[PDB]
Amino acid sequence: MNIFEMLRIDEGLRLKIYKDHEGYYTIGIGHLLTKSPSLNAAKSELDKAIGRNTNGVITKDEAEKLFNQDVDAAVRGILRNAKLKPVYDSLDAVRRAALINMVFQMGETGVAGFTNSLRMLQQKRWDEAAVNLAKSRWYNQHPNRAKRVITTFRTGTWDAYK
Ligand SMILES: [Cl-]
Ligand SMILES: [Cl-]
Ligand code: NI
Ligand code: NI
Repeated sequence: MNIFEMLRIDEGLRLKIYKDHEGYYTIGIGHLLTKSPSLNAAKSELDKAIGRNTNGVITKDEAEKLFNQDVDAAVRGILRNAKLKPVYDSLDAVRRAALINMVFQMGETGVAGFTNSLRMLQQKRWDEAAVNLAKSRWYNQHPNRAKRVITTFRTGTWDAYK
C-alpha cells in the first residue's frame, strides 16, 4: 500500500464536477475547485487547471494528473513548514503517509495548527495523539476517514485500509 492508493481510497474518484460534503465544488480525486457557490466559477477553475474547455467533465487520466500534482504539493507543503517537517522527519514510512493524507485534505496550514497532536506524534506517544486528534472538527465532520488515519498513526500499519 502507499500514499496514492491510500488517498485514492479516502477521496474516491468523480469525473464530473460535484458538491462535496461541505457544499464545495470538487472533482477528480478530492480536488477542491472552489469554495464559491458559482458553478461557473468552478467551471472556470477547472478549465484553467486542465487547460481545455471541459464543460465540468474530465477524463480519468486528467483526474490522475491533478492527483499527482496535488500529492506533490502536500509534500512540498510539509517540507517548507517549520512545524511539519521535523515531525514528518521523525516518523516511519507508514505514518508519514498518514501525515501526507492530512496535509492533502486540509492544507499545510490547517495541519500546522494541531500543535499538541504534532508534539505527541513527534514524541511517539501514539495513543495520546490519537485521542487528541479525535477532538476536532475534522474528526466529527469525517468520522470514518478520520478513524482510518488516526488508526494508521496509532499502529504504524495499513490495517485500516484492508
Ligand atoms: Cl491546479
Ligand atoms: Cl468520513
Ligand atoms: Ni500494496
Ligand atoms: Ni471535508
